Amino acid sequence: AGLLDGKRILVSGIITDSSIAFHIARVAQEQGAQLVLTGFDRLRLIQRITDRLPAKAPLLELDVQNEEHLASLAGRVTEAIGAGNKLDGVVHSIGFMPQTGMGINPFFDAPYADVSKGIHISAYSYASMAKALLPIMNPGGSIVGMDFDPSRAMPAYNWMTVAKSALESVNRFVAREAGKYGVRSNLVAAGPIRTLAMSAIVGGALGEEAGAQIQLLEEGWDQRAPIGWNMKDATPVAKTVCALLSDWLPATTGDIIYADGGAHTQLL
Amino acid sequence: AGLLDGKRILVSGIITDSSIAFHIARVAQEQGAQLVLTGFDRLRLIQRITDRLPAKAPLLELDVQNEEHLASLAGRVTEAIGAGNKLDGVVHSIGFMPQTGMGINPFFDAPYADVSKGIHISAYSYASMAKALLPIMNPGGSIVGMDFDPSRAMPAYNWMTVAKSALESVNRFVAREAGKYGVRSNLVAAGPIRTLAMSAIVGGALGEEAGAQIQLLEEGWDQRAPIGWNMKDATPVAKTVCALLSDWLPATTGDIIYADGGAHTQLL
Ligand SMILES: NC(=O)c1ccc[n+]([C@@H]2O[C@H](COP(=O)([O-])OP(=O)(O)OC[C@H]3O[C@@H](n4cnc5c(N)ncnc54)[C@H](O)[C@@H]3O)[C@@H](O)[C@H]2O)c1
Ligand SMILES: NC(=O)c1ccc[n+]([C@@H]2O[C@H](COP(=O)([O-])OP(=O)(O)OC[C@H]3O[C@@H](n4cnc5c(N)ncnc54)[C@H](O)[C@@H]3O)[C@@H](O)[C@H]2O)c1
Repeated sequence: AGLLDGKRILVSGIITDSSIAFHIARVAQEQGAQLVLTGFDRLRLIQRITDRLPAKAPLLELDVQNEEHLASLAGRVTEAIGAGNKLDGVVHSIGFMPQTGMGINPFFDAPYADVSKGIHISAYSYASMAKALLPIMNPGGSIVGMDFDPSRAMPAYNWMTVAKSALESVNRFVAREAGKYGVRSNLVAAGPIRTLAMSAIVGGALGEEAGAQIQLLEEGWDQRAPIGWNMKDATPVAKTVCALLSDWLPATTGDIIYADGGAHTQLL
Repeated sequence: AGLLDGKRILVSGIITDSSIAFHIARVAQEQGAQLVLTGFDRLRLIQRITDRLPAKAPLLELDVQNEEHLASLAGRVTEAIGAGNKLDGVVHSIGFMPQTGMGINPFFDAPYADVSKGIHISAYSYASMAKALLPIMNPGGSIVGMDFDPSRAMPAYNWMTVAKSALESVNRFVAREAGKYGVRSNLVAAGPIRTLAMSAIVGGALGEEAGAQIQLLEEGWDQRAPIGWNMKDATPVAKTVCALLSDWLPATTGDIIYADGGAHTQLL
């Protein structure tokens, strides 16, 4: 087969080989997709990493907070997939929040600026990628972003939770605009995954207490999941994003798909 | 009686005599509350207006985006309610979004800056008022903000809907912090009210199309409300905020109370 046979998907947000984008990309490729990657600030590093990928892919630099990068994106993508072709899928796997809006530092103490940097990169950027790529997408195209159920407060993820609730609200508006092009836009809500970043944190980088709390959120997750939750295998999330990028979920947009072991549907 | 007998509530967000804060304030007063008001930029105007209020109240200037105003707030409030006393309620009835993130101008075209100004004043400010006043609140105190169900996209309210979803997420975090002081924090989701601002808009200030859309959202509202919805009487919203400020809803925080005629519970 190739669930994504002959499709053209752009993928963003690869840093290390434990980035969730990294896995989405790998599975996408085993699934016949043909990619184009974007990276942020360590390009040679992302470059080196991305080679272990099952197959080659052009890599474009893109700082989601950069006007030009954005203005030039579609141009650059077409040079690479080559003129005459369009995108079938776009993945927004990116996000960020200053240390101050998140860890240990109390909720009221994060200054708006940091918080705004956060919302800029984490939520607003979904809109900007859309606006930039939509003109080059085929109908039936699919835009997907990564979420973390912000629907109930929790410790430590402070303002980042605020930025995900804002992201979920942007998705519904992006869905309205994308539909005029025949394109879907949805999010995926993942359970906690031991990414590099997370590791450092349960490892005590945002402070001891923050770490202990995450660590506990993490264990509550697998207890509650009727099918369990393994924080060290991003696989089950990759596959979902893949399902969404394909043609099998054709009537769903401005929506959230929970890839979290069923944890959110159980109280305890 | 005096539902709010001998309570001390601070009230913000009065501009004209059609501001929702204006009514909350009036009903609060008929209910025995003793207020302190904050105003923004037209102080003499707010001053003049506030005199028609059923009773006198000190007015303090406060631009929610001003570090000092904020640092000095509690000082100023105590000078006025007078040393030895504390606040029992605080009302956040304020909000704003640049013309560019809202009306007619397409969703993707609002620049982050305007959008950020919006989120600053509209959502983040709930956190900052909290942080500023909590140290002076009595236990059993109640903080309340005004919401507009952002839970499903709609036309024209573009980024302002995004800012309300972010507000609802902040409320849950403010609720976590307030509880350590014995204080509740909730929001109120109102139906559309013919405030000055709104008028101008259904009147075609944000463009014709924006106006026509609101106008229709407005009429869908009363059809759906099993008990109807009158956009020209803010009364039923005042009363609710009042219920929340009192002691009759003592076990509810980080929550949303719908004061919207029951519209949100019906499909059509
Ligand atoms: N790890 C989790 O437990 C978890 C759970 C659910 C959802 N998510 C989301 O998955 C997404 C990917 O996170 P990850 O956990 O794989 O982390 P990750 O740290 O590997 O990747 C996040 C990406 O954001 C990029 N970034 C920061 N600023 C940027 C900018 N200006 N322009 C472009 N890229 C920028 C980084 O290069 C990085 O590739 C995030 O949105 C995260 O919120 C993660
Ligand atoms: N009118 C509606 O149909 C409707 C519906 C539901 C919820 N709400 C909310 O009710 C709240 C009050 O709105 P209103 O409709 O009564 O409008 P209004 O325009 O009379 O008042 C909003 C207030 O925001 C203040 N403002 C702007 N920037 C400020 C700043 N930097 N510092 C302090 N104040 C600032 C203004 O002075 C004004 O008093 C808003 O949050 C609005 O979103 C309104």
